[PDB]
Amino acid sequence: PTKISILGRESIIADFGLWRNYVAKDLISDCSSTTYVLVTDTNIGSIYTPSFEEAFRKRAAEITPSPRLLIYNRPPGEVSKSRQTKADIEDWMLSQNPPCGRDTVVIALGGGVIGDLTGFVASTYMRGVRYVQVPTTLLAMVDSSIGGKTAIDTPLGKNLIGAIWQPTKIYIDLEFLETLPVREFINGMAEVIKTAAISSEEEFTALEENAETILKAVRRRFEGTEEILKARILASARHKAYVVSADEREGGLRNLLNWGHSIGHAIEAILTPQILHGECVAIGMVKEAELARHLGILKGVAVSRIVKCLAAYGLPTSLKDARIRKLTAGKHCSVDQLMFNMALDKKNDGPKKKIVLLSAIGTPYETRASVVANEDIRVVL
Amino acid sequence: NPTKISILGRESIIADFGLWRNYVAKDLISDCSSTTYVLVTDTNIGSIYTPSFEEAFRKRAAEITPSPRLLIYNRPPGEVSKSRQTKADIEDWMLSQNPPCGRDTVVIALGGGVIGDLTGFVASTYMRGVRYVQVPTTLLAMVDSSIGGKTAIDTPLGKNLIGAIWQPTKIYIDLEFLETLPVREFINGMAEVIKTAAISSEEEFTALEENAETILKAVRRTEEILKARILASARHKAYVVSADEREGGLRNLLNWGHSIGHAIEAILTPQILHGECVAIGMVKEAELARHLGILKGVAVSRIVKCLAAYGLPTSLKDARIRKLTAGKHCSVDQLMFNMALDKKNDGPKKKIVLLSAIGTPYETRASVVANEDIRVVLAP
Ligand SMILES: NC(=O)c1ccc[n+]([C@@H]2O[C@H](COP(=O)([O-])OP(=O)(O)OC[C@H]3O[C@@H](n4cnc5c(N)ncnc54)[C@H](O)[C@@H]3O)[C@@H](O)[C@H]2O)c1
Ligand SMILES: NC(=O)c1ccc[n+]([C@@H]2O[C@H](COP(=O)([O-])OP(=O)(O)OC[C@H]3O[C@@H](n4cnc5c(N)ncnc54)[C@H](O)[C@@H]3O)[C@@H](O)[C@H]2O)c1
Ligand SMILES: O=C(O)[C@]1(O)C[C@H](CP(=O)(O)O)[C@@H](O)[C@H](O)C1
Ligand SMILES: O=C(O)[C@]1(O)C[C@H](CP(=O)(O)O)[C@@H](O)[C@H](O)C1
Ligand SMILES: [Cl-]
Ligand SMILES: [Zn+2]
Ligand SMILES: [Zn+2]
Repeated sequence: PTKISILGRESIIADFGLWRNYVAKDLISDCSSTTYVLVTDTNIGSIYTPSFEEAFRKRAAEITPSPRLLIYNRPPGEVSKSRQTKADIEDWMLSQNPPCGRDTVVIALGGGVIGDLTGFVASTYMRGVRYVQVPTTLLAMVDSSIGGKTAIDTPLGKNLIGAIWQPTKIYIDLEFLETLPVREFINGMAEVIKTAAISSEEEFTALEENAETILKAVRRRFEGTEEILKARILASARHKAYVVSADEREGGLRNLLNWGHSIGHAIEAILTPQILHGECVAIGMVKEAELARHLGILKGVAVSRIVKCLAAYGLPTSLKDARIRKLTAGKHCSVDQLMFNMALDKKNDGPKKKIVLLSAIGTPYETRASVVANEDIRVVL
Repeated sequence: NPTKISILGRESIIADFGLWRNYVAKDLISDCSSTTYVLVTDTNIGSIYTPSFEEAFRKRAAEITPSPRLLIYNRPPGEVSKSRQTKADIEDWMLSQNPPCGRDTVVIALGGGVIGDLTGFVASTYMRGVRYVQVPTTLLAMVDSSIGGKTAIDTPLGKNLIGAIWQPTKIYIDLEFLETLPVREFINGMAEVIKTAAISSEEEFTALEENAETILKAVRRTEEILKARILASARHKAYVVSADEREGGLRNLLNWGHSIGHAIEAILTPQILHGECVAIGMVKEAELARHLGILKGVAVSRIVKCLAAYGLPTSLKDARIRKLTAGKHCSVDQLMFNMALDKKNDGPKKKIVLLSAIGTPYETRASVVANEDIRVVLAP
């Protein structure tokens, strides 16, 4: 299995088949506990927990007293990133017989909705317990399972309450992608694309060249696209791990991972749950690249490559994309609404709105988000 | 200059009579620079103490550009506020400001431990964490709760089950707040002082026995004697926290009395206070160490008497407790059920702090005790 260090810990392990062959034993040996709590959603639990339940019994066969594996199946989708579902999980763990205690090892089996919600549960449970990430979506493998950011949403916006809590293990198993719906694979590509745009022209170029091939494999899995798939995923995870190790708590550099997200999160607060995170970030990347162009920092040629590359992977580049309009029931994303939502962006320095600006594909303007005047933002909205 | 105490490698603790009137505002402006200061307090305290500070704040921020804002939130007093709803209500109020409070916010916890625990916990998860400072206004908060970063809320099942370790940037201890503290609350805080001495200093325990009469006379109507008992408790906790911040062993000692105590408190709150429940928990956990042959009977008597000399309850049968909880009783089964939720437990193994003598723990961590042994000291 491939390993990636983050924050001085060898916590990322990647290999096809980890969930079938490695995770249970590795939990029993490196995350020794009497109590394991597996959190997942109802779309994937019945597909993927049966095998693990069996792997667990076998791995725990010579441990005495016998440890227990307890399972919580949450509703799928963004609506589960809420105060209520966080409380519900907590209440159920506390209600176990005996209750789940400080030795508990929590296992986030799912995409970024389950990872963000479960990692936040683990961060405050009795003041904190160990957890691991088992990313099952492309988005989670390339971005959300890595780095420790956890959160829930409130009615005002995205991820406003949460905590930075690092997982003890991050198991990346590409076999999960075999059952991942087409729209979700495409949704995840927005974060892959973003990560390349903030770090490498060559990696961005590889993504452009690979689009047709990958998309055909996705809509037809991946036997014939296996090496390119692995390389684009590893390039995203490794860059993210670099940035986080240098700036875990976002005093500067980690701002860069939020490219596309100042306008993207402002759109998402309105368009969720009908439109996905990556879809919202794609429109946010286009607008924020348009803003950099407006400010003279980014070349028009660069804005066109960003637009085309997102479109080549099937992502939306406009709030008026017809696939978006078929799903949103006439929702409005007016300029005033979007500005109000951007005042809740966590990167803001007091009332100064801070947005990531690119100076070229692969190169950020600054090693942090920049302050941008409200009037300039209003132009691209 | 005020007295400073180091904790976790920084001189975060600052103590002097009058700090709130003369030092805090300026110190926050220079050392916790921000555009937005959010003060959280309870309605008993706010109207007394915030007006002076509002003025001090404006004064201190006069040369600052742009001028910073001070926003205040007054919560209902008492344990009822350490809840999921009240945490969400403060968070919603912060996010609803114009403009919203952001990551630069400096939160000020002006109050006893209820306000400290709640406010600290809000700070720890707000936008994934903002700076905060503690301004302890009760004796309990000056000698124990404002120090060390443990924050939390309760749930209907028990005490402090959800929370976080989040250290304050400053801890300002101003004895002037004790001028208005109700007698019952002063006595409540003395349980944590007595506990702190019993787990680590027979000298301090002796000083508390010797000064009880004088301290209580003053409460019910010595400054150097009081200041010394407060400073001894705080320094002992700062050493423990600096050494074992996340409670891998040594910090368990600060929970002496609390395995049984928090089990009682889950039943008797909000009518009976934390210190009051911990006082009974100290007696029962001492009896338990006696039962296990670890603690001598004479030491148990000495603990009971010291608690009573300060006016704390030493049994569930205490007449005053019975008067405030008419209709509420603590069963052995309910206590045992509640102890299963204790955060020090290792899986199902209950862990309790055992003392081998006044001033000396059996070991420098909580010890596993069989369920059938714990049950024998739980009756009234
Ligand atoms: N913490 C971070 O650093 C971070 C980074 C990026 C995005 N995010 C968050 O990520 C969330 C989006 O995550 P997501 O896109 O993974 O959503 P998700 O977890 O809801 O998963 C997407 C969908 O796919 C289903 N699914 C998941 N794995 C599957 C599999 N292997 N086979 C079949 N179906 C499967 C799910 O049930 C769900 O319907 C947002 O809430 C966003 O804010 C967080
Ligand atoms: N985090 C920790 O390390 C820690 C340590 C010990 C106890 N605790 C927690 O502390 C809490 C108890 O705190 P507390 O006893 O300070 O309670 P509290 O904050 O409710 O204050 C006690 C009462 O005195 C009032 N008051 C406070 N200061 C006053 C003043 N100067 N003048 C007049 N009235 C004043 C308050 O309104 C309240 O009615 C419990 O919830 C307990 O679990 C936490
Ligand atoms: O710092 C990160 O890990 C992120 O910037 C974190 C954001 C969530 P945040 O803006 O709430 O921190 C995530 O959506 C993004 O893809 C990567
Ligand atoms: O470690 C501490 O600071 C304490 O043990 C923390 C407890 C609360 P906890 O048992 O919820 O950690 C507090 O009541 C006690 O007086 C001191
Ligand atoms: Cl919370
Ligand atoms: Zn994102
Ligand atoms: Zn206590």
